[PDB]
Amino acid sequence: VYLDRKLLTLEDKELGSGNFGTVKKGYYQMKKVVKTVAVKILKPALKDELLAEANVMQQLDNPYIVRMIGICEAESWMLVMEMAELGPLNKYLQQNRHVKDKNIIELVHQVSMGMKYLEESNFVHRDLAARNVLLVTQHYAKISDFGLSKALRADENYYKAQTHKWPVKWYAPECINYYKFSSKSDVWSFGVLMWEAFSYGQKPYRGMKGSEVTAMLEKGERMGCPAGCPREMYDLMNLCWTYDVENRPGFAAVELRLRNYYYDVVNHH
Ligand SMILES: Cn1ccc2c(-c3nc4c(-n5cc(N[C@@H]6CCOC[C@@H]6N)cn5)ccnc4[nH]3)cccc21
Repeated sequence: VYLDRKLLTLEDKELGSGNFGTVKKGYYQMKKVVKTVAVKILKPALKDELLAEANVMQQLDNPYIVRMIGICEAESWMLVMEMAELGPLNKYLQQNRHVKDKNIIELVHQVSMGMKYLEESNFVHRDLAARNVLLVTQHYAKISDFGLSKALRADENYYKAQTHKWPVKWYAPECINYYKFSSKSDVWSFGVLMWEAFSYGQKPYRGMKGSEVTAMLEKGERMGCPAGCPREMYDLMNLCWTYDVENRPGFAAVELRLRNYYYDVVNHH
């Protein structure tokens, strides 16, 4: 869990940043090999958030979730993860506009497999967006960014937030109206992630305020079908955006629909 600072080498340049601080590339020296790593470096509330994020990630073991190597307390608090070299999914698709439809289905199906595992494990992600999916290769995606994640109580199917910055354009109506977060609210966010991927990393609800997004959803309106997106995939996005939590599908149903459609496209090609 606790790593040795003497075995960690950090690069000067930063990969990216957030409200927590920066993300940098590094190397962790093992006995016979060296591990390339991605490190979150903090800029009392942020320290507690990083320790809680590390506590969630250490409990997870799935091919489609980023692996945490450990934590280190040096000049600042650090969260060390296994490196996914190609970076965030939204940026990759903005820079590689020729990625084929079959390849987009493959990647979003991998995200649904990671989420099916998280649902089975009774954890809620609470920040599922394309910026938080990292690419190992052009054909292998992993979920990261567990800073808002929660382990559900044994007697409850949801997490209740006490006081509302939130990524509002990815949040379900019950999150906004009742501050209730469940695996089904993560399904709503997964629908927005699908729209971002098929739109090659474009931002959802372009040019709209948070209050204007609420009014749109209340009228029963939803974002349109991205250019070149198959009807079957747009139908699935719309099912993820079921207003009533009770009638919205869970990740077992979403993953099965994606798996069957992916195989249909593979065997047709
Ligand atoms: C531009 N850029 C931004 C990141 C990145 C990387 C890269 N980040 C990695 C990473 N994590 C990055 C975050 N949080 C950041 C916050 C800023 O927005 C993007 C992410 N959501 C959490 N885990 C885990 C494992 N491997 C990673 N590899 C590689 C190459 C380029 C990169």
